[PDB]
Parts: sequence; structure tokens; C-alpha cells
Amino acid sequence: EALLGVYTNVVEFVKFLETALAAACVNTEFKDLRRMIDGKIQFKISMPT
Amino acid sequence: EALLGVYTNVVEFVKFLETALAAACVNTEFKDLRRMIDGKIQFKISMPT
Repeated sequence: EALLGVYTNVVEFVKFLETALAAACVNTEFKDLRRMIDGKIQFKISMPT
Repeated sequence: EALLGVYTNVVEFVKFLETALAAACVNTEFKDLRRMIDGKIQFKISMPT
């Protein structure tokens, strides 16, 4: 009786930067995190009448 | 009275190799099937998470 094969099953790596979900993101490199607590983004609306 | 011919069927063959059934096949010539007992194929499935 004889063998006939051991078949390679490789799952390809899928990176985040190439899917166009990243068109709903603004990707910024970010050196450390746990040295930061709670960041902030500030607005200012001046409404003319 | 008269004779009007030997009219005879001619059995054209049909290859297994030359149908379009054989697209569902992988046709390899083999030597000694009376010698083999049992073939075997191994699949190694990995699975990402």
C-alpha cells in the first residue's frame, strides 16, 4: 500500500492598510500608548445670524 | 431479382480521455493495480483565529 501526498494549506496574510475599510480611517503612527491617559480634540463653532 | 448492398454499422469508439466528462477527472497512467492494496492521501489543515 502506498501514500499519494501531503497537501500544503497556507492561509494568506491579510493586512489592514490594503482593505478599503481604511478609507473610513485616519491612520497615525503612535509610538507609546500607556504613557497617555485620555487625549482630546477641540472645536470652536462661531455661528453668524 | 437483385442485391443492393452490405449496409453495416461502424462502431466509432468514444475515448474517456476525449469527452468533456474528463474535466471532472485527473487522468494518470498507472502500472500495477493488482499489486497495490490501498492508496492514502494526508491533509494538514491549519486554522487562523
